[PDB]
Amino acid sequence: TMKVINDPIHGHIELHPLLVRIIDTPQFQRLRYIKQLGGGYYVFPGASHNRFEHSLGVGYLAGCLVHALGEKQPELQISERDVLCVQIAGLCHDLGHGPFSHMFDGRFIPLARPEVKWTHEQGSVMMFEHLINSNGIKPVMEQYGLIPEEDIYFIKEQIVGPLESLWPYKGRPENKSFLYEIVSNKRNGIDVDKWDYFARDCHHLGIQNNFDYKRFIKFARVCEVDNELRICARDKEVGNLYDMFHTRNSLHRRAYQHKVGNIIDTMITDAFLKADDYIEITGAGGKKYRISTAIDDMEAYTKLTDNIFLEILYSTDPKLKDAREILKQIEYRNLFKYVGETQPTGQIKIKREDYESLPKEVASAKPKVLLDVKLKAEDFIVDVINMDYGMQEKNPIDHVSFYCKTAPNRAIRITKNQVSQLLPEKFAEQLIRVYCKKVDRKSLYAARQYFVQWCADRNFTKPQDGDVIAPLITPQKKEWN
Amino acid sequence: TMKVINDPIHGHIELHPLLVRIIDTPQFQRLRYIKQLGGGYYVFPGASHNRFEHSLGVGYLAGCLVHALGEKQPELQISERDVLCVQIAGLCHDLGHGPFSHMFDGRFIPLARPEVKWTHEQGSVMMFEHLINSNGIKPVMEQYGLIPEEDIYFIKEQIVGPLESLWPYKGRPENKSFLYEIVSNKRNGIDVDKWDYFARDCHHLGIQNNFDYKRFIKFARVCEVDNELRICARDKEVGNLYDMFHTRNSLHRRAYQHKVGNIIDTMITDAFLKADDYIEITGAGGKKYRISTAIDDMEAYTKLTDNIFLEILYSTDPKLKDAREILKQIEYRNLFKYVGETQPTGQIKIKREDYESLPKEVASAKPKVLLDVKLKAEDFIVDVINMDYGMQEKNPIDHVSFYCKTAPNRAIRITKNQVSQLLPEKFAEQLIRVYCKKVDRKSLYAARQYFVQWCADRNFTKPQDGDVIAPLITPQKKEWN
Amino acid sequence: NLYFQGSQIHVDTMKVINDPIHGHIELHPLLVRIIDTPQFQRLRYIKQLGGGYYVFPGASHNRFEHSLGVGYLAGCLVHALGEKQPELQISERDVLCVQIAGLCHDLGHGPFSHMFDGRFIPLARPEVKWTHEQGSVMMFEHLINSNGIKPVMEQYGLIPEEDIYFIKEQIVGPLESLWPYKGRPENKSFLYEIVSNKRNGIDVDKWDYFARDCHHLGIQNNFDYKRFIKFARVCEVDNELRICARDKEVGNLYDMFHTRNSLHRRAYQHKVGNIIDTMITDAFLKADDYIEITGAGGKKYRISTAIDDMEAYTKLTDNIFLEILYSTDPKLKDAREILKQIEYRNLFKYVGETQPTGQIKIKREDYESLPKEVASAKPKVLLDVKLKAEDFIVDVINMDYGMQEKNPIDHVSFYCKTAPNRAIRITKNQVSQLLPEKFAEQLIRVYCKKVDRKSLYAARQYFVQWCADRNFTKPQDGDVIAPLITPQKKEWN
Amino acid sequence: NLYFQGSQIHVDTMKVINDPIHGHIELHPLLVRIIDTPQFQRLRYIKQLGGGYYVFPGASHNRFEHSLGVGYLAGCLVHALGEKQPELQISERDVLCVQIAGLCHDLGHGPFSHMFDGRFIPLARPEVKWTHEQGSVMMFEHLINSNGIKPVMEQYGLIPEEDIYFIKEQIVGPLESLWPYKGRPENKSFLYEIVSNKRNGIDVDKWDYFARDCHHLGIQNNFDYKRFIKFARVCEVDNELRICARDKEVGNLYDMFHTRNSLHRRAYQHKVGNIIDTMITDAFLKADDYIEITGAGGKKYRISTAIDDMEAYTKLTDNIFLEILYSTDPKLKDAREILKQIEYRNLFKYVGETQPTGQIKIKREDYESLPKEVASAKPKVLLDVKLKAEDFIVDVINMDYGMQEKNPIDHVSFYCKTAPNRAIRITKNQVSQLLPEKFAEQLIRVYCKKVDRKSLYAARQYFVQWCADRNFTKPQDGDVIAPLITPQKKEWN
Ligand SMILES: Nc1ccn([C@H]2C[C@H](O)[C@@H](COP(=O)(O)OP(=O)(O)OP(=O)(O)O)O2)c(=O)n1
Ligand SMILES: Nc1ccn([C@H]2C[C@H](O)[C@@H](COP(=O)(O)OP(=O)(O)OP(=O)(O)O)O2)c(=O)n1
Ligand SMILES: Nc1ccn([C@H]2C[C@H](O)[C@@H](COP(=O)(O)OP(=O)(O)OP(=O)(O)O)O2)c(=O)n1
Ligand SMILES: [Mg+2]
Ligand SMILES: [Mg+2]
Ligand SMILES: [Mg+2]
Ligand SMILES: [Mg+2]
Repeated sequence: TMKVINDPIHGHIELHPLLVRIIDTPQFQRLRYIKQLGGGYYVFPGASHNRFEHSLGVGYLAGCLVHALGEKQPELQISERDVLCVQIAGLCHDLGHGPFSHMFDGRFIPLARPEVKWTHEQGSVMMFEHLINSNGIKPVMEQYGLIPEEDIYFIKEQIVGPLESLWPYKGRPENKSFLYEIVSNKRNGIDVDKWDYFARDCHHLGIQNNFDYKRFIKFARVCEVDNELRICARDKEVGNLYDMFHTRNSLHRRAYQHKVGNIIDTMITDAFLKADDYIEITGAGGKKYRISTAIDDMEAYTKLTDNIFLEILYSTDPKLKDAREILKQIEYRNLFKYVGETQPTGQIKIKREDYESLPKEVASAKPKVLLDVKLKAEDFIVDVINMDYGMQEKNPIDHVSFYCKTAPNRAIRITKNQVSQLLPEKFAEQLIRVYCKKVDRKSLYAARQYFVQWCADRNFTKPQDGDVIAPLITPQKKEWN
Repeated sequence: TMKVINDPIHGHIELHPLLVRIIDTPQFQRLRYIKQLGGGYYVFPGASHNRFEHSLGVGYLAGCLVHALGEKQPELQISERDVLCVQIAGLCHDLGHGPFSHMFDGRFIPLARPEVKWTHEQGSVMMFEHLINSNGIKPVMEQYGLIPEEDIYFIKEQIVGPLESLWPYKGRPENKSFLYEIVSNKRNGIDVDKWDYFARDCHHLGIQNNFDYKRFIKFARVCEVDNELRICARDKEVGNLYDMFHTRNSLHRRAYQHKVGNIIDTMITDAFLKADDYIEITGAGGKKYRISTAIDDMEAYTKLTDNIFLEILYSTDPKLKDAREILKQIEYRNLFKYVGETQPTGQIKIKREDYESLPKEVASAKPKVLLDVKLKAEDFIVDVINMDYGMQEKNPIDHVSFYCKTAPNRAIRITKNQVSQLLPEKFAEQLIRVYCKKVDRKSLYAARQYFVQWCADRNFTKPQDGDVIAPLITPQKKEWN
Repeated sequence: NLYFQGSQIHVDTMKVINDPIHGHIELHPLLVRIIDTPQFQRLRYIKQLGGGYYVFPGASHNRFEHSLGVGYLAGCLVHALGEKQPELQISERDVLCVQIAGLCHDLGHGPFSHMFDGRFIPLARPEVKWTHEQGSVMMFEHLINSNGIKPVMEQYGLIPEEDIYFIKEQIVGPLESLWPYKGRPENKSFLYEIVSNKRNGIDVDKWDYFARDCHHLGIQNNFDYKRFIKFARVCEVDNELRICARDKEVGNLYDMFHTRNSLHRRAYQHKVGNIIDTMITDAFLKADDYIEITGAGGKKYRISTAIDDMEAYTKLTDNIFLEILYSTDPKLKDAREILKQIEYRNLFKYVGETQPTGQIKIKREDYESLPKEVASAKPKVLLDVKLKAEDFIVDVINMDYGMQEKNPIDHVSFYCKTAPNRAIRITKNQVSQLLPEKFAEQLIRVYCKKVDRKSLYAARQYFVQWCADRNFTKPQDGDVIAPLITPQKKEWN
Repeated sequence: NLYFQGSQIHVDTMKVINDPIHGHIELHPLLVRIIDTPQFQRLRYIKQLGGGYYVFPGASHNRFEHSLGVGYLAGCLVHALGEKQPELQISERDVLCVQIAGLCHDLGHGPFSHMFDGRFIPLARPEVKWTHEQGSVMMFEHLINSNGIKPVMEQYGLIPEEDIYFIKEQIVGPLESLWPYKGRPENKSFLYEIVSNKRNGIDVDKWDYFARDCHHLGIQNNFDYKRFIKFARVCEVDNELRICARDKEVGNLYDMFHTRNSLHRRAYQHKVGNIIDTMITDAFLKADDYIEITGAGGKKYRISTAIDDMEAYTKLTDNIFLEILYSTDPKLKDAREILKQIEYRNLFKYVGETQPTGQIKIKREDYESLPKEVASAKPKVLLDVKLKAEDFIVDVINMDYGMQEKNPIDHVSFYCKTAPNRAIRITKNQVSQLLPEKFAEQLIRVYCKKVDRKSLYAARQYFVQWCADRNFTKPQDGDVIAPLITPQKKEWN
């Protein structure tokens, strides 16, 4: 039997029994113990929500979109099989997230295991495979009209993109291309994943969402673009699409890259790094794994959630003392201190290979200020944050197809010039934040002098509080006045 | 006694008895019969709200802001007298609006009376004067600690700006400069008027508001800028301020300049123009006025509201037949037809003196298309819409002062470069919309050919549906491909 | 231009409209056709809550947008039932007919909605028995005939004669005189329960106004209609196919009627809103001889007679208030003066409220006599003023769960998880002991038309004395407003 | 750096925090100091609604954010009263003390909130009498002492010994044994009514959870606390200064308790949520001998004994669920296995619900005997299975208006517009006949631990037979789940 579930965002949702079967497994239920916004909860007290409820919402919206397209255009031949496969991909897209979500694959794994290249999406494919195999899902799929081998493949492609390096997909053909655009849209980033998190994150954060996904659904059609049937938006809705990406950027700005939230994520990561040699997680065949190696074994990874934070915090093992001590500083709210923020000026980009060298640069600045303290490279954190419209330097709207009232089956393109002169001139930028691990008044004052001097030396933008935090430094640069 | 009133936007609000006294007059109650968004209601069925409830909200928020500043900074010496005067200005700012709000001073009066230069704000001063004088308000003001002559002057200045063409204000001195920034902020447009309408219009329209005025209040301080005490925002809130103006622009884009809403406003205006010789409104000393002359007599103007639409619609006078007939076409939904939209390309600006000449230009275009119909100048409407951040070409954030965490009493400035490269490169633009009054299939097809040809001739932007609506025209211009 | 299975694909793009309550709604072209008429557009000029706007400044909404929402929800419910139970053979014809009934249910409302058929017409024309629902049938008939709707109906698969009849029945109930309906048979009985549910009052009309009124009033709605839809099925009850709720949702259904009663209490029977409605009605009564409204064939009608001619009635909206307010005719001076007192907020003064005590009911035939009773009371208090019958207004308000003395849940059928096609009944005792023991009551409000402090003080003494004489309940503020009166009644102490 | 009247201006910028319910809240530095401790931060790891999250996927919220909201609202109410009535001489010291009590009221909650002191401790330690409120006092004492709070209190004008006492009294009620309080006198009685109102249950704790729980659950709140604040005054009642509501707000107060009862009904006593709480408790019981928690001086405690040591208790949160779930110790296998059944959604099965009929009350001393009664029933039905006492769970749920059998509105004082300083009482009969006639009741839920279809079918027969034998109410689905049983009882027909 279908179940009805009440979600605060979407209201009363129906879950097909096959979905219920997938949901009621250790692999899916695991997402109840992983916070959507990671350390954000320690800044936004409403942000208590977990990946579980987001995944349900994504599964639901994926079904909503596919159904709506099918009802409007029978000629697409969307089957209930297709609907289920998209719902399942929606449900399972986040299965590979680790403790504190983006903290894990964004901060911890790069530091704990530089030799690997890991993403939560790859994790999701592996965990999905593990969910299917450990819980006897294949016969249940068959029972509801799915073809497991083809459809499992299709689901994985929806999650992670083409699985092999020309129509690059095997699970569905070009005439159902639009099905790959629903859960995770690699072409332009317009997908139901965003739609759920905009609404859900806003509801919990206490920030109001200004994007209307239901309007989008109503104005969506499928049209022939090249040899594919693709989702197209109504032409006059282009402004709303630009606003959609604007909203994503505002949420990143206000909430997801919050300067304190990020420093909490940083501190948690430092603690995990201190604990990683001492915490054991039992995986397949009794083998032991670490926090950093649990990603190599889905049975161990199943048991790796936000609970690791509390295992550390409540530990008595002397070997965990350093890790424990960092988490206690989180609790006492003795956090690393924000120094400032700046950006590059020209066409200038900071390369990732250079990130590690930045704290030394800041330490090596020579502010012409008499200081009671001298600071070292290790005292500074330099966070380089890429802010963009989801496709690096590119305008996603250049990869959207539209239709017009007078010819609803004909796909067209719209350029930036055809829309508005008040839109962004660029679609990517970098923010550079600097923090100091020395928290006393005198270290902080010194840190600000080094930071502003560094901005001056590098021809970066003048920090907003520059004249206040470093009055002796800002005059030297008259690009700044 | 104070009254408590329940407003869906702000909840339970307290009204001081002096405010109640002002509210319970014919001059204020009049605002119950004027729609906030004018013709917008005929496109957005939730937009039934009137100026009355908006004015209450503006009065309330003005008090909220002033109170908050005063509680935080006693050194400002904000009195309850000051609070009342700002509330009253907030309440009374909209008293000068006419039938269908912006339709009246935006479309009707310019056409009905080209020789005058009229604004609703000027109207508000005159109506406020009339409210005070007709209802014995001055003694009531005295009773509550106001000084009528000075304070009435102060209120009018808050509404319309400096009354004489150096500190240009008389009602309050430089040390209370911040009081002029509350209701109608002529310096940068950050005021409580916007805050109420964002929230209220969104609530009724079915579009969600993404600006948080309460956060703004919490981060607001008053600091010395030159010799004035001015409102300053916290430095890191600059992004949110840019978003505030972004929200205003989105609302104008989606709702207030809706292409059909505007055409309904246009049609209502045409009807008023047809009726203007025949409708009589009795003013002071029994004198008769017209719709177009009621602005010269506050007693007549008091009786000029949205009711004029229904007076016309329900009239039987043969002399009102033409006017009545236009309104009936609104009811039957036989509206003028949208042809398209375009913009200028270069540094190019369309001057207001040239607006009237544009329909002739469109009619004089020579599309190389065989047409079954020929159209004249009078068949086209050309609407030129200025979209901007409230200060023409200027960036309002260049006229905002900020403070920093480390020095909260020190005002500073922040440039666009110091914020983000993803922000608008320009702050003003023009939209050009064209409509046709001939509604049959063949006229509309012809109208599109003339329109796109005109865009090509003028080097305007390619209409979004250009290739669809005029496939024979778009190839000639290879700036377009 | 495109083909599938060898046949040209036709793209029929529906109109989309954005409603703040229901979001983006699609309107079938037949609905659009009905909507874009003078008869329907008229509802833009009639406030949903009448005088309520003069108390709740958010309540600016008109009947127009409510009607759209009811039309939309009616379609939603019918669709959902049909999707879950194909065996019902709900057709798109049935869906359209229910949507149209939903849209058109309110066509007969007059100026300020319930003020008109609730207060004005009973006073202006005692000999007639008029209801807005009857008005809606007449206006619907007029809308159809004046706008050439019948061919358009045919074009979309409707059978005009049968279906027009069916729509009218949905609006007003059985039109005659055993299955009492002609538009649809017993196997589609559930279709009559969607727009206006005469059996138990569970319908989409309530669902829209709960959500819409709450949105505008600034009171939060606590009923969830979407949950209800999800738990609704059609089951055989007697020889009819009727809508049934899931058994465990019974608590929520009780709560639904609780919500309706709270909204009536807080908002629709607000003591000041009602007095504004009363004053507007008085003004209309003073204007009724002098205002002319042109109807069919140039005939003149009055405010009170416009209900006899749909062409005149089409032009009778909230505008009549402003026509009066802005008039210069000396003969309208009395009417005008009343409306000006509204603007200056010189309203009749609330005196108090009481209720009957026993199984005691105040009969409607006795309402008119109540102000004299109050005036004839003899309070043992030294007063500066003596008040007459004409100085008092006595408003008797029936508050109930929509079916007089009856529990609506006794007329609801339910189904159980284990046997979803079997209808059952649930009694009050099977649910909760914390529920109401009665389902109807009367509130008696008294007001005074003399507004000075002395008259008001006197009015309170007469009022509380009257409550004592009649063995009514002690007013909540009795000891404060009339300390010398309340001791005489020891049932009160 | 700046001066006014010749004295340097000091700028003390408060911390601002954004809460989705209350928006942007300012936190006094003393509050911040209390918040940023292990004892307070602990509340981040305890779900407000316990097992409710496993039914309502939005209910992910923890006690931490609720506590912040209660602290905030307590300050709001006290401030508002003081602004309107300076004569009360509410000081900023009083305000801080009430805020702190608000913040700290929930410090004593254990894993899954009401599951812990409601289900687990009674079962794990029958000899003790434990409440979360007592826990809160102990944890508050521990928070103060471990974090050097007393000097910080002094720094902001508090008198630690008196004020700490006062805070504890606000949390748990009178600490001893006539004015029963020591922290504040009778003229500040109203201060004890803010956080936890022992007299009638109208407090800010409810106001926060109504709004917060509704936000997360996906059920809309219909109570308006801000309206209440606007209509609240302090008046002399006996020799105390007490909070009084405006008279005409009585209906809204009844509605407030109606809302609380609906939330309990829909969400907090959800039949599946409760069974999840039951299963989690069973798992804790099987784990209790094997889990060690280190407390003061290295001493070891168990889940059931951690309440005896605040240092251990600090480390007892919802984490214990995952410790069990992820354990490999063979001795934890039984506990682990129960939690895995939760994950696989192999829950105990709901059988049905009934209530007592007369003035009949089931006594708590008899609860334990009920499963045997059910098992001893003799249904005249042919069954494949026989069930034992241990196969049944019988949950007896007390539903009431917060004061057992009593009407809380009988313990509320009101004021009237004309005499705002005079307290009065309003009886139920003075309000409405549509209100509850009783204010407390018992719901009896039965579940079966045997989950196969045959056992479930059998369980329903035993259950309905038991209801018949005990003259309980007929289950709502009785005729469907047990058609052969319901005819024997003609009180049911
Ligand atoms: N009055 C109620 C009852 C439940 N819920 C929520 C909790 C769940 O997210 C969803 C489904 O709850 P049900 O109680 O309807 O589901 P069950 O599975 O308990 O009922 P059954 O199995 O008997 O259908 O609705 C709700 O919002 N309001
Ligand atoms: N339960 C209620 C009652 C009223 N209102 C609204 C309508 C008004 O906008 C505001 C004030 O209503 P009151 O009924 O409190 O005001 P009155 O002026 O009628 O009461 P009184 O003069 O007796 O104080 O609150 C409300 O939201 N909820
Ligand atoms: N950005 C927008 C634009 C419009 N609307 C609302 C107003 C109407 O209630 C509904 C439909 O508006 P459209 O602008 O889509 O409809 P038109 O009829 O103007 O467009 P067209 O005829 O070109 O499809 O949506 C909205 O909510 N948001
Ligand atoms: Mg269930
Ligand atoms: Mg009043
Ligand atoms: Mg259109
Ligand atoms: Mg900070």
